[PDB]
Amino acid sequence: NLIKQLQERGLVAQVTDEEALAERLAQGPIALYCGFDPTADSLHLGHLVPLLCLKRFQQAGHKPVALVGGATGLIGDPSFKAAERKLNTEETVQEWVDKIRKQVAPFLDFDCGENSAIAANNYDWFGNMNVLTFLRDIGKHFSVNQMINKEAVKQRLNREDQGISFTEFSYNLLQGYDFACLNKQYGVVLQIGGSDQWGNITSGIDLTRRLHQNQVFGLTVPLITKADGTKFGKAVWLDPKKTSPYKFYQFWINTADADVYRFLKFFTFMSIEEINALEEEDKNSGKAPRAQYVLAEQVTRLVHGEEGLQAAKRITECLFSGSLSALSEADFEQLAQDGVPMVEMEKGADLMQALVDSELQPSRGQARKTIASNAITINGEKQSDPEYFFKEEERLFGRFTLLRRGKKNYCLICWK
Amino acid sequence: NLIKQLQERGLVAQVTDEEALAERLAQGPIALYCGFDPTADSLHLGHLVPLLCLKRFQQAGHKPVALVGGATGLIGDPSFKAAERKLNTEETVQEWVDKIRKQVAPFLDFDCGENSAIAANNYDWFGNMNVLTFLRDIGKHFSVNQMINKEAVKQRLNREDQGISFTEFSYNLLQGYDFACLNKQYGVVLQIGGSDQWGNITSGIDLTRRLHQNQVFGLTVPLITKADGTKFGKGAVWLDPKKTSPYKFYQFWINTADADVYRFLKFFTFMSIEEINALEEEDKAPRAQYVLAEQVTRLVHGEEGLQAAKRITECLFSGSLSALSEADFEQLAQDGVPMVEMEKGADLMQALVDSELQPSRGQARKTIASNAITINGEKQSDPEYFFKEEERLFGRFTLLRRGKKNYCLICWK
Ligand SMILES: N[C@@H](Cc1ccc(O)cc1)C(=O)NS(=O)(=O)OC[C@H]1O[C@@H](n2ccc(=O)[nH]c2=O)[C@H](O)[C@@H]1O
Ligand SMILES: N[C@@H](Cc1ccc(O)cc1)C(=O)NS(=O)(=O)OC[C@H]1O[C@@H](n2ccc(=O)[nH]c2=O)[C@H](O)[C@@H]1O
Ligand SMILES: [Cl-]
Repeated sequence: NLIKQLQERGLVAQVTDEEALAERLAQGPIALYCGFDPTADSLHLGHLVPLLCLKRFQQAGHKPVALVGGATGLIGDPSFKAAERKLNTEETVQEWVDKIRKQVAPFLDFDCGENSAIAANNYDWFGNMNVLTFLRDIGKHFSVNQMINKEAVKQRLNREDQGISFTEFSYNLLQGYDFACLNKQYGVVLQIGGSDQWGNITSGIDLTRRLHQNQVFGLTVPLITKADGTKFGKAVWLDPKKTSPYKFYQFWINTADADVYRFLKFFTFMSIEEINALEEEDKNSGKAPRAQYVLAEQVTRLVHGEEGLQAAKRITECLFSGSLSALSEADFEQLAQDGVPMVEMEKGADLMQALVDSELQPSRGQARKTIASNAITINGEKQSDPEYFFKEEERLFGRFTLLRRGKKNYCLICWK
Repeated sequence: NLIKQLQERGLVAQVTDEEALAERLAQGPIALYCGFDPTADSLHLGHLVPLLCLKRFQQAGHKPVALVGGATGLIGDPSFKAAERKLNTEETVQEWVDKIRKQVAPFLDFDCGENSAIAANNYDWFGNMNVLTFLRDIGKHFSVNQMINKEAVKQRLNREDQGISFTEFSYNLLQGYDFACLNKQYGVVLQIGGSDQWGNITSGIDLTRRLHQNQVFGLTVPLITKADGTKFGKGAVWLDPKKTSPYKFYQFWINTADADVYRFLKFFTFMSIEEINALEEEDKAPRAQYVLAEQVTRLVHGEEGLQAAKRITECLFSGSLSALSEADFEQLAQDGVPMVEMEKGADLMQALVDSELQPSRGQARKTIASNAITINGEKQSDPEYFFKEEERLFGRFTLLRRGKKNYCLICWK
C-alpha cells in the first residue's frame, strides 16, 4: 500500500478519498503530477520534498509529470504569502523555466518504459487562451464566496494596504484548469504538492469533474517544521552557484537531533527499516548521534553527485584539520562564495591588519596580544610573531590565505 | 452650464470632480459614452433615460459613443442583481447585439460633422484578448479587497446560495478597461449610465489613470422610482413594437400618476424646463399626461406610431371602429385588450362565455337581453344571435364589449 508506506515516512499531510485512491494505486500504474513555478533561477530544499515524492511514486511503477509553470509564473501564486509579489517579465520567466526544467529532470527517470517521466509547461494551453473563453468555460464553475474564504488567501482580505490583486486572486483557476488539462492529455488522475497547495489542488479536482466528468485525486506532503519551532531554511538552493555543495552538506551536518530521523524520511531513499535501525543505534550507542553524517552524505550525493559530496567532505576535513594542501582552487571558490566569512585584501598587508580587516580583532593593539598568545593559525600553521608578514607561498593559488582566531573563528583572505 | 441644466431636470444622481467636468464641457466638445448590454432582443423604458442623455449631450455639441456589450453580454453584469444569471450563447448574444445597435441608432446623429455618433462594441477588443495579457495588464491594477466592498456586489458576498461566480465578479474589469480603451481610441473623457453603474464607471476612471495617465469623468442618472414606492415600467415596457405595441406604450404614459408626470417629462422628453414648469402651475384636466404620452410615443414609434395609438384609443372610447385598420386590430390582439381565439360559427352566447365576460350560457342570455352587449360598437340584444360574416372585420376580428368598458377581442380561426 503506497499511501500507507508514505504515511509511515510522515509524507502525507492530506489525501482526497483515500480508500478510492489506494484502490486505484493497487489496480495498476497511474499518471500523477506536481507543478513548480519559476519565481527564481533555481529550486531550493522546500521544493525537494514533493519532487522526491514524484520519484517515490515512480519507483512504485507510477508515471510522474513534472509541470513547470510558464503561465502561472507570469501570474504569481498568493497561497499563504503575506504580500503581493511584483510581476516578472516574460523574458525572465522563460529563462527561469528553462533552468528549472533542467534542474528537475535528473531527479526523474525519462527512460523506464510506460511510466517514463514527462516534462510539461502550462504556457502550452494558456498562451493561446482567450479571456472570454477563460471567464466563461472556467470561471463560471468558481464561487467567489468560496474563493475569498480559502485559508490560502483569507488573510490577504483583512486589510486593503496588505491586500490581493485580481491577478493573484485568479491563480487558483489557472492551476485548477491545469489538472483538467493533464487529466485530458495524459490521463493524470493525481496531483501532489506541499500542504499550501491543498486549495489549488482541490479546485482542480472539482473543475476536472465539471469539465471532463472524471474523478481525480489530491495528496499533499507536509511543509517542513523543525522541533524547536524555527523556519526550515537558514534559502538552501539546489544550484551550486547559489549554495555551494560544502554549505549544502554543512547545513545537513548541523541538523538538530529532534529533526534528523524525520529529515532522513523526507529527503532520502533509505528504507524505513534502515532509518529505524539508525535511530535505534543512536538510542543505545552511549554516544552522540551519527544520523546527521548519514543524512548529509545522502542528500549531498543526491543533489550534487559523488563529486559534490567528495568536495564537501574534503573542504570540511581540511577546515577541521588545518592542513589546506588537499584543497583545489575550485574548493577555495566554494569557501569564498559562502563557506566561511571572507575579505578581499591587497597583498603586502601584515598579519595584524589582516586580523583587523577580517574583523577577527577590533584593533592592531589587540591583534598584537592575540598573535603573541599563540591563538592565530595561517593555513592551519601557528604564527606567534606580531610583526609577521605573509610569505608568497602562504597565498594559496596566489590568492587565498585562511586566517583562524582560536578554534572556530574563520576568515578567508582573498588577495587582490 | 450643461451639468447645471441636467441637475435642474433631476437627471444627475452623482458626478465625479464636478467643477473640472463643468470646466471641460464649457471649453468645447468632448467625446462621451454609455454602454448597453445585450440581455434581450430589445431595450426597454429603463434604458431610455441614459440613451436620451447621450442625445442631450450631442445637442450641446458633444460626440456620443453608443457602446453595445458584445463581450460584456457574454459575461453578465451582476450590479445590484440579487441572483447569478445563466450564460447566453455566442449566437444568441450576437443576434441581440445587432437588434440593440439598430434600435439605438435612430436616437443619435451619425452624420453631423465632428460630433457624429459612433457605435462601439467591446467584443472588438476582448474577443481576441489573451487571458494572461488581461490578467497581467488589467487585473494587476484591481484590488480584490476594493472589489468586494463595491455596493453593487455586496449583497452577493454574504451567502454562497445567493452568491457570485468568478465570471460575473470579473465584469467590473471589462467595463473598467472599456473606458480606458475608448479614451485611447476616441478621446472619450466621460462615461454616463444609470446609478447602478457607479462602481463600474469609477473602476474605469481609476484604470484610465493607471494605464493612460489621463483624467476622465463619470456621471450617473437616477434609477426611476415612483412616488408610491412601486417599480417603474412594471412585465416591462419594451421599445420593440412587436413586444409592446405603440397603443400599449402610449396608454402606459397616459396613466402616469400626477405625482410622477412632471418628473417624467424632464426625464423622457426634449421639452424645455421652462415649458414643463409652466405646464405644472397651469394644472392648479391636466394636459401633462397627454403631452408626455404624445412626446415619448412620437420619439420611440414615430408620427405613424403615435397616430395609430391615438386612433386606437379614440375608437375604443367611442365604440366606432371604422377608422381601425388591419394593423390596428393586430395591436389590440397582441396586448391592447383581452383576446380569445374562436372557431367561426360560434354564437354570441358562446363568445361571451369563452371570453369570460359571462360565466354561463343562461347568464349570457340574460345579459344580452338586458342590452349590455355591443358587437363592433353596435348593440345586440337577441340572446340567440349568431355573428354575421360582415361582423368578422377583415374576416378575422370581432370586438365585444360588456357594459360601458369591458372589452374582449375575438380572433376568428
Ligand atoms: N502553484 C504551485 C506550482 C504549480 C502547481 C501546479 C500547477 O498546475 C501549476 C503550478 C507553486 O507555486 N509551487 S512552488 O513552485 O512555490 O513550489 C513547488 C512545490 O513545492 C512545495 N513547497 C514549496 C516551498 C516550501 O518551502 N515547501 C514546499 O513543500 C509547494 O507546495 C509546491 O508543491
Ligand atoms: N454594464 C452596463 C453596460 C456596459 C456599460 C459600459 C461598458 O463599457 C460596457 C457595458 C449594463 O449592463 N447596462 S444595462 O444594459 O443593464 O443598461 C444600460 C444602461 O441603462 C441603465 N438602466 C437600466 C435599466 C433601468 O431600469 N434603468 C437604467 O437607467 C443602466 O444603468 C445602464 O446605464
Ligand atoms: Cl356566425
